[PDB]
Order: sequence, then structure tokens, then C-alpha cells
Amino acid sequence: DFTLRNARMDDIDQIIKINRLTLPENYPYYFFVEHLKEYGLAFFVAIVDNSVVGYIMPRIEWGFSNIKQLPSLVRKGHVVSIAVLEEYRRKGIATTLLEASMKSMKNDYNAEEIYLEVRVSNYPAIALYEKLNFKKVKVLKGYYADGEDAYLMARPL
Ligand SMILES: CC(C)(COP(=O)(O)OP(=O)(O)OC[C@H]1O[C@@H](n2cnc3c(N)ncnc32)[C@H](O)[C@@H]1OP(=O)(O)O)[C@@H](O)C(=O)NCCC(=O)NCCS
Ligand SMILES: [Ca+2]
Repeated sequence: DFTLRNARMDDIDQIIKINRLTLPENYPYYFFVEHLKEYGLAFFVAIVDNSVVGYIMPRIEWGFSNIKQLPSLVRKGHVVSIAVLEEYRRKGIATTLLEASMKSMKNDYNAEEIYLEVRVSNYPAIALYEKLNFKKVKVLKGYYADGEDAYLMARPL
């Protein structure tokens, strides 16, 4: 079984190794630290036997909505990064990480929408997001360094 709690500074090293094992977008140590410092309340880790086995890293923004059609300014939650170690997948961890972060984005940061980018090839991630009622808003052509497209996926809070 797993539990969830807010990320702390001491977790960063484990988070980074998870990032590097599971994702190609490998952010530097200081990048993790700044997100923890500025958006900590919405930054969670999943824990098994006092080891970190997954995390979600958020960013809180203010700007044009990508749900509304003509220009409207809103507070937005952005999922910068989420990952769960291979051995611990299909247990609801990502789902609960997203729920916790969304609730914080709404209650702590007054966000009224959450969005993210996902590789169009990333079948498991897209499945998860759609189950949580994210909608594909647009395709960000060539969004990744290799040229791969991303879906921008979003939902209101
Ligand atoms: C995507 C990822 C975070 C999901 O983690 P997870 O803890 O296994 O997700 P959950 O257990 O909460 O699954 C939630 C639901 O999403 C869907 N889903 C998750 N993984 C799936 C997969 N491998 N194939 C099909 N559907 C999947 C399922 O509907 C699942 O519900 P179910 O188990 O009852 O069928 C995980 O696979 C991962 O760390 N991938 C690599 C990193 C990554 O791609 N991050 C996302 C970049 S935007
Ligand atoms: Ca992806």
C-alpha cells in the first residue's frame, strides 16, 4: 500500500532519480527546488515503505484560458511533471496524485482550470487523463525536442 504527502526538500534526490528513470525531460536540481518553494502546497509524493515511488510537480499561473474561446484571464494550474515507478503502476497512484494536486490548486491557489501537455504517443498517460475528464484542447505540433506532437489537455476545476 502507499500513502501521499507534500514533497519536502529531502525528497528531491529521489524525485530526480524517478524523473531520470521514467521521463526524457530531465530538469536540473534547482528547477525542482524552485517549484517546491513556490508551489509547494500542490507538490505531492507517493510513499511506499518510506521510499518515494512517484510525484507530481505543479506550477500556478495567471493568464489567458485555454478552455474559453475568446480572451479571458484566469488562474491556471499547470502539471509540469508526473511519474510513477514501473513496479508501482496500475495502483491508483497517479490518479490520487492528480486529485491531491488539483484540490490544492483549487483551494490554496484559486485556480479554475488545470492543464498539461502529453506526448501523442503516450497512451497510458492519455488514458489516465481522459478518465479524470481532461479534454484534448489542441495539438501542440512539434512540441517536443524530437519534433513529436503533444496534446494540450485541460479541464475546469
Ligand atoms: C502515466 C503514469 C503516471 C500513470 O501512473 P499510474 O499510477 O500507473 O496510473 P493509475 O494507477 O492511477 O491509473 C489510472 C487509470 O489510468 C489508465 N491507465 C494507466 N496506465 C495505463 C496503461 N498502462 N494502459 C492503459 N491505461 C492505463 C487506467 O484506466 C487506470 O485505471 P485502471 O488501472 O483501473 O485500468 C505512469 O504510467 C508513468 O509514471 N508513466 C511514465 C511517466 C509519464 O509518462 N508521465 C506522464 C507524462 S505527461
Ligand atoms: Ca509525455
